[PDB]
Amino acid sequence: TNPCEKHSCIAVIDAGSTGSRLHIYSYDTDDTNTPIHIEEIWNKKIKPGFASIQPNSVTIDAYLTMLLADAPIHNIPVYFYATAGMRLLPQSQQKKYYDELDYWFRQQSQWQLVEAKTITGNDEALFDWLAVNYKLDTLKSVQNKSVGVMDMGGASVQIVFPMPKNAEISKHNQVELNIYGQNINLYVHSFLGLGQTEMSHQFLNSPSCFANDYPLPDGESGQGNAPSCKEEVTSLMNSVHKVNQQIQPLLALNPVNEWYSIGGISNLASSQLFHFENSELTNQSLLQQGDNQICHQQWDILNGQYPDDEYLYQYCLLSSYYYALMVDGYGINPNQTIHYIPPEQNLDWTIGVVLHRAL
Amino acid sequence: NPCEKHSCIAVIDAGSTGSRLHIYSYDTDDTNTPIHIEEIWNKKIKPGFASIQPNSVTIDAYLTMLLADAPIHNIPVYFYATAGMRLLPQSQQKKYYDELDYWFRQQSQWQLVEAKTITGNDEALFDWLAVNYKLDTLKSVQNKSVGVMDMGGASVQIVFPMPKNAEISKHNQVELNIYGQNINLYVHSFLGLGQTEMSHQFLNSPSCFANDYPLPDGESGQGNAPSCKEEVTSLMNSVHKVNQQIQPLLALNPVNEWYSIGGISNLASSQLFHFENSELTNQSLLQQGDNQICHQQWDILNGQYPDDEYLYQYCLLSSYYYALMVDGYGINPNQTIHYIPPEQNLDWTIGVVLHRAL
Ligand SMILES: [Cl-]
Ligand SMILES: [Cl-]
Ligand SMILES: [Cl-]
Ligand SMILES: [Mg+2]
Ligand SMILES: [Mg+2]
Repeated sequence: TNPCEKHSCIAVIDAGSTGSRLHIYSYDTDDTNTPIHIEEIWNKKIKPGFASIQPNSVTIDAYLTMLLADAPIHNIPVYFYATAGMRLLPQSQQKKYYDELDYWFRQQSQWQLVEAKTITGNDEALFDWLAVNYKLDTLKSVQNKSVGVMDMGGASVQIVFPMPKNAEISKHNQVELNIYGQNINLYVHSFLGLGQTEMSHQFLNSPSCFANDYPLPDGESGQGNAPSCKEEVTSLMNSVHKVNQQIQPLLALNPVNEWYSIGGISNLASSQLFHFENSELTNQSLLQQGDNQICHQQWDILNGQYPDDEYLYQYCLLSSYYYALMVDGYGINPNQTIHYIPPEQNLDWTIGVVLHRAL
Repeated sequence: NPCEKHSCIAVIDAGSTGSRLHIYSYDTDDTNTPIHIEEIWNKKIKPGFASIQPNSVTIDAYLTMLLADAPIHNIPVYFYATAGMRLLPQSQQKKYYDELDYWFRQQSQWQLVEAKTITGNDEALFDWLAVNYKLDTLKSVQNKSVGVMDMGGASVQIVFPMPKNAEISKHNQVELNIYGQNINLYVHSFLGLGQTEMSHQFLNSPSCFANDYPLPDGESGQGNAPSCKEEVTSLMNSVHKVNQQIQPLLALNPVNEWYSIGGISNLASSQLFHFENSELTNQSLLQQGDNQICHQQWDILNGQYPDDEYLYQYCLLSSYYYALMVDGYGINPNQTIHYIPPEQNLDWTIGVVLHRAL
């Protein structure tokens, strides 16, 4: 069966810093031609990030072929939206990637490329909030509670929550959204350089951030201590980026009732070393588990016991960093529940694109 | 044929932004130490080795592009990677080396001696040996202290003479004997403070770009070098504690002449900046970047200078170099800093030719 013969279908590609994810969505539309019944009918993910690969024909051909070739439906519109990995590069370097990608799409006849472009972290934050609230079924009716969303990426992190329009705040950080006949005002912010890969490049020689005896590039040995690593990461959040100064006053005035996180935190929280129930965690418990299970354990033993976790060596650092970002940066209480979407649900911001081309 | 009358060696600098193959001819003095070191071949390729996908196809293409057209084979080769590879865990670096080893064991003209990631402290030692070799200061005991700075894409090094002592970590002190003389150096490298890695923390800072430059988040540049420098100094000092680590040692071991290599040579040599005698001061560098890039209208300035791919970054880079050298290292903003002309192709690889004989 091809659902796309009976329902509208589009393909959306999340071209993230650490990899690209193709989704094919089928949907119907209600009275205003707004999508409903959105279903993912195909998903494929590849590594590494599109902005990391050499921008020549042969490399981009291998990459796009790997991403698209085995898709069961090809004669549909395609949106290719890159996020913070491409935002790291100047517009001149990005142009080479889009020229090669445009050329590739023109060498074949099935996929109809609608747009290929780098979106801003503010657009990425709006799509993050739309994607999670569509899954929560909170978009069709006016809500009593405030839902905030966090997306933990490899190069940037987003935070987005309801906030009335404020003339003192940049226009770029505020979005007025009309969807399903309701009007929604959002604060959006993205912090470029505070994603997990970029942040980690500032702490690779910090012994407190690695399991005991992990080999640091300077020849010293890891000596893990999550509260100590967390204080180091907080200097990058607040002394450098001023996360606390920008976010805490706004959340004080516009409290969030439920927090949902997507991105890398879902993967860490779901791993064998951590234990959380009901797809929810607290920062207090995340930091204590990371400290006890990873930071204070012997690297050779951990490495041999978890040979499939390719991110294991960063788990002490990540536990520390997520705490630094959420508690010290955003001002979230260490005991506050944070929901995370299970990784097997393949939920990224791309559902937001399905919804908001129509609004 | 230069190698029929001289010893010859190939050294590859596999840096964060690309790899540079050098082939050197040399003679040796009475202790078999190199002298008369002459570059007889140079080839540079981009991007950095640690940035490419680690499969046998991609690595063969990369090594082929680097080595194929070399005029001389049948010589020892050192493949030394620096901070780009230091960004990767050993398990991922192992994939690169395993493939690279395969490639060399296959062919019969290059003689691979070693392929490894060198520490930042070793890179700093080689930085110091290469510059002093070129200055002709190694033959005899110097009356003066020469310090060297290497400004890379992912790490920066600093290295200067310091007498042996019980106080400082042995990990950052190096002793060598060369041309019959005993030299003791302090060495340090700061990973993540190279220009590429540093810049990823400030791309949405309007103070760090020309007026109306389009920032990735949709806001506009509004350049102000002093402000941009203050932002970069928080990463130098509040995060890395550069000042606390470096300034007490330089106070105790003052440097008479500073030489710099790496990205600063390319910036200072560009058409936007004006320096005489291949030397700059930090205050002049900051003033020039502020006037000639930070406070300019981006589209107009880009149209005036079409030939410079790095132009958009010059407000940030002038601010960053001042933050690192003045706020981090404690160098006086009016102190002369020599930079080696880029055309000279001086990286730390001459240090390897010298050090492997000691
Ligand atoms: Cl290092
Ligand atoms: Cl590649
Ligand atoms: Cl952004
Ligand atoms: Mg993402
Ligand atoms: Mg270098």
